[PDB]
Amino acid sequence: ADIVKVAIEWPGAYPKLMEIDQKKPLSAIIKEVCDGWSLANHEYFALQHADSSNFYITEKNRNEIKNGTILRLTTSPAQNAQQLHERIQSSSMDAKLEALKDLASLSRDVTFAQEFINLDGISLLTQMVESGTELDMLSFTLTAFVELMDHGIVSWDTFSVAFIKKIASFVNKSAIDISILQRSLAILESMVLNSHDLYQKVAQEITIGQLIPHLQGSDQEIQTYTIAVINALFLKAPDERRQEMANILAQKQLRSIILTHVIRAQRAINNEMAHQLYVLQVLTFNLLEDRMMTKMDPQDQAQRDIIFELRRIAFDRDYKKLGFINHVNPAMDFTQTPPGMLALDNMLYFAKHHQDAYIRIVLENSSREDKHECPFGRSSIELTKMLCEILKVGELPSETCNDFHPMFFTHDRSFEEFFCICIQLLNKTWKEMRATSEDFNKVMQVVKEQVMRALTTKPSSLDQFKSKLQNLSYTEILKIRQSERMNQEDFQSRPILELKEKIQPEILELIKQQRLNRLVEGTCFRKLNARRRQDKFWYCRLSPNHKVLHYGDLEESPQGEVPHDSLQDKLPVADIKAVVTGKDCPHNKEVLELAFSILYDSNCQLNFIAPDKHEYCIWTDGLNALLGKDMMSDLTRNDLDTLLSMEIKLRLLDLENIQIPDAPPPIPKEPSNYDFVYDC
Repeated sequence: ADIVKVAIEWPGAYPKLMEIDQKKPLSAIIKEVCDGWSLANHEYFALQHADSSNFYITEKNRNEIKNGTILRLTTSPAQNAQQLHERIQSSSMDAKLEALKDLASLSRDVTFAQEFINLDGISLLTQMVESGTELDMLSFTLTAFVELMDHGIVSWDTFSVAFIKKIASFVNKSAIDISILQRSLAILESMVLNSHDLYQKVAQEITIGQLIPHLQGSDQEIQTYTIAVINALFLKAPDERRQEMANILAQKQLRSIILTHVIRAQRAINNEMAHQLYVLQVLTFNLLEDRMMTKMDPQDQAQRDIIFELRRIAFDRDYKKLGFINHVNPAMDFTQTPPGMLALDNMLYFAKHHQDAYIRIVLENSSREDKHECPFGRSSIELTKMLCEILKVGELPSETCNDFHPMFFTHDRSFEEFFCICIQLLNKTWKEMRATSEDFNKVMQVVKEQVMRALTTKPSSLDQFKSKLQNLSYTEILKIRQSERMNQEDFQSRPILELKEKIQPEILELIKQQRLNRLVEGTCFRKLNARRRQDKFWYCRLSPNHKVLHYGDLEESPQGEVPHDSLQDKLPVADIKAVVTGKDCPHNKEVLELAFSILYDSNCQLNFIAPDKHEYCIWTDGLNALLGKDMMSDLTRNDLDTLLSMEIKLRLLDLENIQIPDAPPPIPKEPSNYDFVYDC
């Protein structure tokens, strides 16, 4: 279709109508136009949309050619450029002002960004910034500047460390408008992301004391900003430096602020922000992996002072009762990270935190010679490390997740709370198991399960999490799972099995109907590299035809829905070829498991992100149905069989409490009496 039909504008006319030969060039038919329009130097005139923000149409944007509207011909983009390189580059508040609002818009332009690099837009801005007499329209300035630096073509150094100090003032100024100082921040943290020196002197441009009130501002956005900022703050430092860093940090009762304006933010937290928080958490955590990484020198004494006086508090070979792995020197076990020194720290923590309950435990099992004393050094390091990994401390997330644990904010060392709670439930369920030293691991394992399933609670409070300790079941859980298993086994009995297979297809069908509903409702989608206020999130709906998806756009937000229609709206469905998952979204890692690329006409396709494995299966399988394909996540089969179960229960009812014929009695010969017996 190397043609496109169009109605066409000009100041002072009616629409020239071009079924542009697309095989005819941009500029060839451009001159066709402009000299069918007397626009001398036809090439001095570029084409955007006549309509909204109207970005020019290049190979890609002319790949972004469409039909059904009218377009904006105007000066060349570099022509436009030098024009503003007059207007904004003039102190003509009219010219600078209007053209500047314009340029702020344009700078979504990355082409003219290249062009304007070449008009040295940045020198212009650095000027208009460092230079405007107590400078609004400069909101446009930064706006542009932003989308430019965004375009990332940008090097960054030209923002001079001195001009950067100008920044440190702009921010150090009366906190500039949400727009203003916010974007300031944004680019700041960016330049941070670029290089060492940048980050360094950024610190040498900032204080936390600065940073603090701004987050104490209520704006979810402003917070989110300086939040991710401080995230980066810890991202780059030297631990040495970064120690003193964290030190002052929490030393601002920091978590209190967290609590009040964020945790106690009823006005919820940008899943953006909240994600940064996910992160922040991770960081705060890994800070300490160091000690989790720090092993031991058993031959040393000072540690032995530590451990003896602890035992002594716990009391006041000589360690045999103390049920380590080793009673001559369990210190070797802590020349092993995980946890190394970490577990010793923890025991000290439960102690000074709960010397009462602490020594209570100490003598609890170190006393019983049944099969239910506890392997103390063993259990200790066990819990320690198992946590760590269940946490995966020392790790680097991605922008992956927007979720967290406020319980770990319900104390600064809210871990050590978790630690001791774990030891509580630990001996507790140990005895719910009345376990013995071997099973321990599995115990731990199930313990992990426990906590996992306890963290399946997505709890909020360590003490709500003790309410969760309550909510626990010792073994009703394995009951639920393997019970579904064994009932499936029973129903597999032959005569029981018979109609199972037969109906199970349309059982699945029912599934598929609901799937139909689902795909019609349509869901959000987190895009890729669509951070920084692009609809990374983007939702969906669908025509009951099922045949043109009517998809949409969203954002990673605090509160609720935001179904704002996008060009991510409409697409004929059955044309679609298929969908892949994971790797073939081809570019953390865990999101691969939620990555899946819907591919259709040859490359017209998209990589894709589900909001959950639920939604993964949801789309995957509903799609399967759309492609007449079978559904996969045997969660779906779980359903099927649940459905199955009671359904055929109905059929057990047909002969309730009547013996199961496994060996089916045959069909005796049909009596030839078609002289029937009784009429009917």
